[PDB]
Amino acid sequence: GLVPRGSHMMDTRPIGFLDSGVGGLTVVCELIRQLPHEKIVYIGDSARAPYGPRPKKQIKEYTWELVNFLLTQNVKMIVFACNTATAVAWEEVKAALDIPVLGVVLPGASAAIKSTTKGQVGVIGTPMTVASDIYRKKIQLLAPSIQVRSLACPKFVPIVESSIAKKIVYDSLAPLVGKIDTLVLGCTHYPLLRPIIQNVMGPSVKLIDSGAECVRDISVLLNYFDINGNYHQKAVEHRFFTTANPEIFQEIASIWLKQKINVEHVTL
Amino acid sequence: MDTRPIGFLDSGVGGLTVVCELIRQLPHEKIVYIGRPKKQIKEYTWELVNFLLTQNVKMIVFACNTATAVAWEEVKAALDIPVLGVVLPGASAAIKSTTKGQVGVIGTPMTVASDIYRKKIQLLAPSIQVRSLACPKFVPIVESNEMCSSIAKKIVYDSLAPLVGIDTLVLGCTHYPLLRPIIQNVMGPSVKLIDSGAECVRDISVLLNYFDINGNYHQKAVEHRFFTTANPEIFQEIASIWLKQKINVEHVTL
Repeated sequence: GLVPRGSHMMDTRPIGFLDSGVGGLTVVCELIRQLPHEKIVYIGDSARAPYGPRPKKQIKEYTWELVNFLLTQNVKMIVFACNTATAVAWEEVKAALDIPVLGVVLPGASAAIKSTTKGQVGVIGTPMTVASDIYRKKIQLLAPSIQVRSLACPKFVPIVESSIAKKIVYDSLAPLVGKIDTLVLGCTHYPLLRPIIQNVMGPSVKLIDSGAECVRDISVLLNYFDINGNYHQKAVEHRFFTTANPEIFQEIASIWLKQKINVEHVTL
Repeated sequence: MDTRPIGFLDSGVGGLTVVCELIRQLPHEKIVYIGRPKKQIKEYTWELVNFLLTQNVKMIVFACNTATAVAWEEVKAALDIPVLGVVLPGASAAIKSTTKGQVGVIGTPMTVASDIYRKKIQLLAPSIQVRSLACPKFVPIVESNEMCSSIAKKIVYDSLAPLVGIDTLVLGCTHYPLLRPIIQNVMGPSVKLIDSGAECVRDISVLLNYFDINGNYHQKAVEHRFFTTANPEIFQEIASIWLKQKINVEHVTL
């Protein structure tokens, strides 16, 4: 990609995102807001969700299909937005690919480590993510002495897709109130409930948005690897794929991205 | 956990300020620090890199700005460990921090002459305006704060006058951050100052995570090593003051 009226060539490839559903779209929203000039290719494998309870073998197998589909789309980078896919095959995919491979869990974990005051970290997410305990594992793999308390908030995802909402958050986070100094939003759906969560936890707790942290890593890594696009070139050629139920996918997508986005249904 | 030290190379001693930034943001990481035509500066840099590699560093940071301009990309393409300079991160921060796209940059005659800052800024964001000033009068002062502020203001302004009245100023020299308060004053309150060294340390964090080479978080690194090819005496005095702790240096002959 030659810069118009310019002299240098800049990468024109898009950044790829894989997920077993629509939650990852919030990481996509963060990308658009921070790096408006970067193209996106999103593949949501809802047809085989939930990944969570399935055997590692299948998860590795499904993840790779998502990876290869992204590669056929000529992506310069791949972002894991699915917690289970990240826990099971993120490591091997990253070691094998020739392009940068990132996840959302890692930067959220790291930011928690760097932001805690007394060493009391909280993690809220889905029963599955809390069940895998992946955030605590990543956090403690780097700083084993950090105390991590993880709580499932099963009413959160439904609320995302009102005074009742307020009550629900207050009751769901109650067990955490006053017991931590840092809280990881361990579900990509939760960034939409941030203001209420901040209100329930009080000003004494710092909120860590894993998706935003991840998007910050993307910015530094694109530059580090010299695959950044022209900063003045607004991007719009965004591709969205799903392996199932495109109707609701477009519903949720159009809403969060605040623009009618077009979803393409595909078969892997 | 990778207990290896992070390496820092410098043509001078100003890079010591990036080290300080490292200590402040990453108290747990150990440090190994060591601090004319092109081909010559290139070779000299390689010798500095060779030294750091014998010290078993897991990463190399170019503190100096002229060294970065001259050999950073060459060394980075040739090593198996991460390598970064301060220019790109300063460049990237200015672009994100710029309001009207009017960015200025001050540094050493050598640094400005290379025009590395406008080049990297425009390389990422081609339509951003960049004004690069020269300040050969700004030499490393140990405790510039001990000098009467009104004296420093006159001297600072005397070099930064042409630039007065750009919306972002990049500190293109590693020891310039020691003169920040004055620079901030002389440049007025509507000029956001960019500290390249500090932006670099923020990048270091991302890359230590990316390459999975973070050190042990539950301890304060206390085994840093400072080397110089020159006057070890003047060096320790400078370093002890900037790091607010009596550090011990070792003279080496490259």
